[PDB]
Amino acid sequence: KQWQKPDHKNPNPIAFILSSPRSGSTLLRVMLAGHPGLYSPPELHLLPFETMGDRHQELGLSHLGEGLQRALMDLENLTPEASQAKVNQWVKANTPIADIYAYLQRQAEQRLLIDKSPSYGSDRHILDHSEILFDQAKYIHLVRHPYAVIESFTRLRMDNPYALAESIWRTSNRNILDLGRTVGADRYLQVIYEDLVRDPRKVLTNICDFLGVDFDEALLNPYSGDRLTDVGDPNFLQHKTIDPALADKWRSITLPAALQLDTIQLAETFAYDLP
Ligand SMILES: Nc1ncnc2c1ncn2[C@@H]1O[C@H](COP(=O)(O)O)[C@@H](OP(=O)(O)O)[C@H]1O
Repeated sequence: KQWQKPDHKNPNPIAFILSSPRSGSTLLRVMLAGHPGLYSPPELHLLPFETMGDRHQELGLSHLGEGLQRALMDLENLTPEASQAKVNQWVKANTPIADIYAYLQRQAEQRLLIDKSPSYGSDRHILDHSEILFDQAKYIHLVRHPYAVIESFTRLRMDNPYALAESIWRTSNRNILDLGRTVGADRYLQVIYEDLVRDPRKVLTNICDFLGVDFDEALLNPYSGDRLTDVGDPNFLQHKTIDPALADKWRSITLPAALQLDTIQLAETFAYDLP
């Protein structure tokens, strides 16, 4: 299904946090929400759709995409009912997704809008929509150890569930890597979850340099103030700090069978060790 090419591409900066699910993407986006020069809301889920009509047809009842309501409430001092009504009106008007991004960029004012998604990378065609819509999109590719993702995906009953979890990690990571190769290092940055949790100050400083903002201490305190956490990780609020022990989860795990040959090659590209 071909993407509608806008009359004029969006020249305004935007950034995405792309990863496989269960990779610390909620932690990273919540860390980023503390920065005063960035706007990092819960999952907008806009990129896979052409218009708000397609989005409504595909999503429907599902709670996925409710982050757009939360964003609007926060950006405009709206109630849930008033937020939903703004969404319902866009739906009725079959409002192009290109317009929703330009709207949020406007409502974010000077702040750099960050669209975090653990599912956009599952389909190369979804990722292709960004290069069609934007001139200056930046991509943060957050990567986690395949064993840690598989174990976590298994536990959460997100679904052989082990083969599907491996497939999703591999598919996403390969698609995001391929996107990164097409755009410059100027518009793509790999972030290793294991490095983020062991030294968040060093990693978040690199992310800030990439996004063109200064480092702010609030980045290190995801559990303080309103960061719009009230989808994403359902267990997120079960932690007190940036937990470095969660990185070493891949060490106490033995999967029912060996990883596939291309899953191994891809994991080696990110310097991971596989026993
Ligand atoms: N405060 C924190 N510190 C370190 N890691 C965290 C964290 N909060 C969540 N995570 C990691 O992020 C994972 C979820 O990633 P995503 O947000 O992309 O779904 C969690 O999976 P588990 O709760 O299964 O361990 C957890 O390992």
